[PDB]
Amino acid sequence: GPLGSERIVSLNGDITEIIFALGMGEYVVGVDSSATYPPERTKMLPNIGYQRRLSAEGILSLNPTLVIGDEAAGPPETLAQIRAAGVPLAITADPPSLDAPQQKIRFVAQALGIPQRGERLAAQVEAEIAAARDLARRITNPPHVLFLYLRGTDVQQVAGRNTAVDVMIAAAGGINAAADAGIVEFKPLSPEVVIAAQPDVLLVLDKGLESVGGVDGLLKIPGLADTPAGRQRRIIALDDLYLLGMGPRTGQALTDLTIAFYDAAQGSRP
Ligand code: HEM
Ligand code: HEM
Ligand SMILES: [Zn+2]
Ligand SMILES: [Zn+2]
Ligand SMILES: [Zn+2]
Ligand SMILES: [Zn+2]
Repeated sequence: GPLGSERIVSLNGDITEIIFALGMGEYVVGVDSSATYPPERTKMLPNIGYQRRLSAEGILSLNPTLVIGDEAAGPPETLAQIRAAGVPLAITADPPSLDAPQQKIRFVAQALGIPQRGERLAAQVEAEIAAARDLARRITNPPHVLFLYLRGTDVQQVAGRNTAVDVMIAAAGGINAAADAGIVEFKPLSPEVVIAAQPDVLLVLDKGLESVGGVDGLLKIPGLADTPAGRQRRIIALDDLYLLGMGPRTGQALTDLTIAFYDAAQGSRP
């Protein structure tokens, strides 16, 4: 008979999104800084710190019955205090792979004792990813795409291979132009990178684009105005959790990218 009441502290924005997508959001009592979806619900919840800089006291003072996160959660010394306090904790992998959404969904569903709801969500996410990949197969002339991580004019980084964004670009039928500059993971933007990449599409984050003054500011960054992207103002700005979370909205984000890439394939050059 007896029913306990679950008090979940979720350590990562993408895990939080998945708890809410499974229908269990009312049991979440604490979230990290990156947990911006669904924004109306997560803005109301106590903050336990950023996912990689978690407060042990911020988590434990919420008296959780369960703490759940994935490999981005840290530091290790905070996880260790959770264990030493005797609070149930589980952590899952989060590889840069189109299999990560399904794996994280099954992980959360099992912890919450709803494996059937989890199979239903994973099957839908996989169907949405399938549909975007089918649209991406229409691209026979794939555009060169450069992802820029921006944090004002001071910080300008490009993402190469072994990143979630690299996986998203390729599955949406685009070419990650950071390979042409040799880039693995995150590396600084440079005159040399821009010459070698000459992207057709500039892919950025919402906040990043705001932090440089919008499209007008971005194209004041040396070299960018004169790329094929810069010339046609072909800038795609997406929310960070949406583009890079590898969560339930992965198929929706792939569809937005591939639609944009298809247009660039037709219109960027000559
Ligand atoms: C692609 C993955 C990443 C995303 C989505 C991301 C996102 C963010 C966001 C949303 C902020 C706060 C808003 C702002 O800066 O205006 C931020 C700040 C920051 N990011 Fe990142 N970032 C990423 C990767 C990195 C990496 C790899 C580093 C370090 C090597 C880094 C270092 C920082 C620092 C130092 C701040 C400023 C913290 C503060 O001022 O309080 N970021 N980032
Ligand atoms: C969905 C993807 C991501 C989102 C939404 C996100 C969000 C944010 C936010 C809001 C901050 C500011 C936190 C603060 O200043 O206290 C931040 C900082 C940071 N992020 Fe991320 N992040 C993401 C992925 C990543 C990745 C992939 C890395 C590294 C590979 C990374 C490493 C960092 C680092 C080093 C900071 C500076 C804060 C610290 O050192 O504790 N993040 N992120
Ligand atoms: Zn339980
Ligand atoms: Zn994650
Ligand atoms: Zn190339
Ligand atoms: Zn859409």
